[PDB]
Amino acid sequence: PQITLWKRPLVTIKIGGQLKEALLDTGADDTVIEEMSLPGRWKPKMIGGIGGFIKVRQYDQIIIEIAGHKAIGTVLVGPTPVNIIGRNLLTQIGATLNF
Amino acid sequence: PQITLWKRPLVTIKIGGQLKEALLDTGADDTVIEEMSLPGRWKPKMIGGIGGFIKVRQYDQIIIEIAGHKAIGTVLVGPTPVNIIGRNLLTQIGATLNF
Ligand SMILES: COc1ccc(S(=O)(=O)N(CC(C)C)C[C@@H](O)[C@H](Cc2ccccc2)NC(=O)O[C@@H]2C[C@@H]3OCCO[C@@H]3C2)cc1
Ligand SMILES: [Cl-]
Ligand SMILES: [Cl-]
Ligand SMILES: [Cl-]
Ligand code: NA
Repeated sequence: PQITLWKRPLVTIKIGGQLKEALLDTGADDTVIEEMSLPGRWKPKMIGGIGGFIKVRQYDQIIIEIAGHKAIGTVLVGPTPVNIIGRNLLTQIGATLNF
Repeated sequence: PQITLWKRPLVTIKIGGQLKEALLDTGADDTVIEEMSLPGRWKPKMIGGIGGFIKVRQYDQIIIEIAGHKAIGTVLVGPTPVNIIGRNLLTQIGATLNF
């Protein structure tokens, strides 16, 4: 697809068998999802957004579908105003910015 | 251009007579620039992201040159850790996300 930016670039994701809405976010290095259950072990991570630093749970090698494209990679779980798909998974689905 | 997302999508901008580096950020509704003076009227605003909210100054009808492309719109000025070109100006340069 070619997504213009007049509205938020929201897509459906599937993680853990559940559909969720998430924002395609080229300004995010990392993918950050609201509190949910994921399998396996997690590791700690501190991330700095516009308002300051927060602790999140880092889950590696998580299966996630993004707008119908399959990805397997790192998901951070923690308090975010919206689910954001960052460059670690945007690269897996082949996304680029174009103008 | 076609910009890869293997790295942060940073470009040079010109704003208020100043050259700056900024992130092309599809996850940002608005454009947010680190503290600087701009001419004209402003009003206070609060904007929120990971880590919470910051207070910014909202300047309307500001021209910015983005990777050589002129656009006009609202610019928010405040203690952001990174300069962000948000959707309000990305639309004006015809930016799309493609996959
Ligand atoms: C109303 O307009 C705005 C504009 C921008 C924001 S934002 O900067 O908070 N942001 C909105 C998102 C969270 C819905 C844009 C987003 O692209 C920021 C943009 C950004 C980038 C870097 C620092 C601050 C903000 N990225 C971000 O938070 O990324 C997180 C993942 C990882 O990325 C590298 C930095 O560390 C983390 C944070 C909020 C409101
Ligand atoms: Cl990853
Ligand atoms: Cl605007
Ligand atoms: Cl258009
Ligand atoms: Na103005």
